[PDB]
Amino acid sequence: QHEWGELVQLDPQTVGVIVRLERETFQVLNMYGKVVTVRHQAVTRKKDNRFAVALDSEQNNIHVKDIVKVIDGPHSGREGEIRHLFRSFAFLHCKKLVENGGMFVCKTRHLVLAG
Repeated sequence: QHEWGELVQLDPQTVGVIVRLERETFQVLNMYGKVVTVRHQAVTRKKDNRFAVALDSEQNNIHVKDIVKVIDGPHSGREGEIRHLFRSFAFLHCKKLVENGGMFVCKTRHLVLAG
């Protein structure tokens, strides 16, 4: 069952989130922006820390829980909601897509706060 929105580290430099949970296995999204079924052991558990904060080179404050615009990348060109933040990559959520949970990561370097 696990929980939705849980982030998992697939590798020492790759991160993914859970978009579709299943009893036979859990569907996690690869930081590359892909969805692949995985097992509890094939994934890890990490609690988000409110202190986890990042500063945008444009003098902008970014938080794991905030709204930012995405202009870099093929899906960029729209605004998303910052749900999970990891290193220079943050997991954004998009209600437009529900089949894959509308979860995708972007480079905070190109992410700009709308407000």
